[PDB]
Amino acid sequence: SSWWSHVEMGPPDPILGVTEAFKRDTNSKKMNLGVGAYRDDNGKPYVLNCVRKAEAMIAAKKMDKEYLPIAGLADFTRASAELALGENSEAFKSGRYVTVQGISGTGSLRVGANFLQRFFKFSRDVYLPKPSWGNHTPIFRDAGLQLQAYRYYDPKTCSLDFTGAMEDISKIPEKSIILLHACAHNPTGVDPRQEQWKELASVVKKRNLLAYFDMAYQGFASGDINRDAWALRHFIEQGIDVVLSQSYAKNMGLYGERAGAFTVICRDAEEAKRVESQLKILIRPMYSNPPMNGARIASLILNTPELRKEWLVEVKGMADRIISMRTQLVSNLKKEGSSHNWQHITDQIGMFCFTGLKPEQVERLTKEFSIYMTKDGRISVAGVASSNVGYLAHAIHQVTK
Amino acid sequence: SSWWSHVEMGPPDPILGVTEAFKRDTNSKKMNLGVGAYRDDNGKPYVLNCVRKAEAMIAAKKMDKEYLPIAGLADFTRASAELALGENSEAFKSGRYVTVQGISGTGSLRVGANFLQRFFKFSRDVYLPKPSWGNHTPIFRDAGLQLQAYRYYDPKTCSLDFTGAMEDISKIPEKSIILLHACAHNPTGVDPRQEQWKELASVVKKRNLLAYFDMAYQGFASGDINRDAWALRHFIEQGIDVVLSQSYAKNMGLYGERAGAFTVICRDAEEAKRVESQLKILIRPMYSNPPMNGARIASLILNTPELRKEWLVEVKGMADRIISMRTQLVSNLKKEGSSHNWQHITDQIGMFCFTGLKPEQVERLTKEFSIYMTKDGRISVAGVASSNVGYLAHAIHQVTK
Ligand SMILES: Cc1ncc(COP(=O)(O)O)c(CN[C@@](C)(CC(=O)O)C(=O)O)c1O
Ligand SMILES: Cc1ncc(COP(=O)(O)O)c(CN[C@@](C)(CC(=O)O)C(=O)O)c1O
Repeated sequence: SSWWSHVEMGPPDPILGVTEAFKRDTNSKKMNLGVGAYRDDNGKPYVLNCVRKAEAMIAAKKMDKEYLPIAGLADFTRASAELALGENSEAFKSGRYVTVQGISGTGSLRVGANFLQRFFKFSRDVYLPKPSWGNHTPIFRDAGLQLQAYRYYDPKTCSLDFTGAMEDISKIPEKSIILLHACAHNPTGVDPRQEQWKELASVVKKRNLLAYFDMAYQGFASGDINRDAWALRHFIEQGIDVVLSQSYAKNMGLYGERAGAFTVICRDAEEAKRVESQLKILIRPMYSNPPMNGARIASLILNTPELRKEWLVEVKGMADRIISMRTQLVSNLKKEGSSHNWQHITDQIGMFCFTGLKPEQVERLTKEFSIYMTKDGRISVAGVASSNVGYLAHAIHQVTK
Repeated sequence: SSWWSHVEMGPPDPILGVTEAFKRDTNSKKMNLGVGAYRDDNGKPYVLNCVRKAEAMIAAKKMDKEYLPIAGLADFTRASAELALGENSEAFKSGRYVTVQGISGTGSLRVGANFLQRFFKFSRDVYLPKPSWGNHTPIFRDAGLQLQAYRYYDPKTCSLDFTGAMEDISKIPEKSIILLHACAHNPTGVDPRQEQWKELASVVKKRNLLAYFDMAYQGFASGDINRDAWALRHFIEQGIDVVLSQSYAKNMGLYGERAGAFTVICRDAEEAKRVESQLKILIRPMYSNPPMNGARIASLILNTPELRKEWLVEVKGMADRIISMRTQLVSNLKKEGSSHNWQHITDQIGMFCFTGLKPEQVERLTKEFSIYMTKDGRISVAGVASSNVGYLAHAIHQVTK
């Protein structure tokens, strides 16, 4: 008997653990369709051109490695709020906001919750869609907040259950926290329509709840970053002071570098200064200050007219590609002879596809086809190549035949 | 009344906030000697040569930016452990340890604090030395632990109060936690001498305390890495299963990059595997995975023979230079006519000087000389330049006259 004898072995991550299990498979035809990591048409990681360019300038400017402020890189931060909010935003213009650099999306979401457990006097509950990204549960629970749920998807229909959502939401106690996916919901691949959003904003505004936005995919729903912040902006413009988390891990391909942020919309700029000091007090004892490499890069790209230009054209490129993957998939499905309707493949948006497959099926994929996915039927359509789509379609078809 | 009306204004950080205040001083003669960051002789940041080289390799290698495992870059993680434990180390040759990449020493420290709060079922108390680095308090507290203290420095003599330490130490309830700075005790600069250290070990082992070592300055206390970890290694050799955080921020100047780790010393490798399992689960909903640049760099260096050579050498030169500043600083104070005994400056080791100055002096230093330092009297001797030690001498003296 020592110190950690009583420590159990916990199981691998639902999402991240799949990469592990993949990594160990010997088959030449493996497919990593678990984590949402974008592949090129060659089946290779893709590091944006504007990111490669961005580095080079960093390299060439012979930059120091001194410590950032608790809050991050002022140019990154500001540009982040601006990307989310928009330049003509009142929010932004009056600077009634506070942006804090963070360890990518997760790091932001966490910091946010931490902030919430401290300061959000009103409630301890956080409502999340049914379903939602695996990770949101732990993040919030570990932060010391309660979790709840609101209806969201209809597996029967392979679409949004707006009637249900509305019921639920409408019954959420006043001043509670409600998590909303800004765009390209994970893992569904379905977002409310502009009209439905307007509705939610009504209810949310009426019942006076807290709207926490998780935006890990700006530009990946529509391929437009603007279009993509529509709902988040509307809410703001409707008068609802939201809090939000942003990740550049995917839209800018800075997965490993960890560039993200956490934002709080306040009444006044004073309020902001205040909320800021608290968040610094909160981060410091968590990791002191944030990683500088990705922030620099992003900072550089958002703030340089020519890289921001190049950036958008590259973002559209990846969505387009994901698009061409859904398509071709569905096609290879029919050509394999699939009896079933795979419409939801092309109708869903984002990186994934929530196909409806059952567990043995997933099992089957892995085991016979060395096709990696989450046990929920969710594949990562972005990790598919022109070179492997027929195989997957094959495999999906057989295990489903 | 809004959501955040009750959010008060929080104070600036006792260490990091200084850097803020300096930033806003226009005096052409300002000196920031608050946080422990190394400057060259010209009073400028120093990017290790070895680091510029590793950089350029990562570059020419054309690497991806894909997510790193939840526990980090294996190669960095391995090297860290080896650096700390030594290559002949049983604990290391047998694999009874678990290192995980963290967000610098601070993150590392927090993860271990979180793990402890979770799995250390025998005690909630954390014993810190008097005095200790300011951030230790909050990290421990924010994690759900209780803080306690033990005697350490005796300001009347400007040295370790080994007597009281042993006393205190000897009375600590069994199975409690004991924080020990591996070397270059921040902010004191007074470390136990080997023999004393032998005597601490015995009391630690006898009362059965869990020893958590803070290892942020390897190679800054003696210029020697191995000699610097003597204590740590001794502890473990006597069979004391420690927990430990490590930073490469200083020692490799990767401040901003956020590069460190947290190691748990297990009974066996199985135990070790279990513990890790739990670590990941603890880290996943915090930040998901850690930031890759710092680790690529430290890894490339720690593992590429020539780079190691180079690195070590650069560590000597930095330690050497600090020493000369101390020496020069003391002399200048005499050349200016100081009556007081400044021996301590030279006696102390590491990055700072715990000069004894009282609050009002610190004030004057700020106000009239625009000389920045923590209010405890702590100046960072690593931040003095050939070109300003004079000035400093001058100022310290006038305020002291
Ligand atoms: C809804 C959602 N929020 C936040 C994040 C934060 O990720 P970050 O910390 O790396 O920026 C992701 C990433 N989701 C991925 C693609 C990866 C992951 O699980 O972390 C996923 O596979 O679902 C996400 O899908
Ligand atoms: C004892 C000790 N531990 C851990 C750290 C953490 O540094 P890291 O989180 O970047 O890896 C520091 C840093 N001490 C500094 C240099 C910086 C600080 O206050 O955070 C100091 O000024 O004392 C330290 O002095």
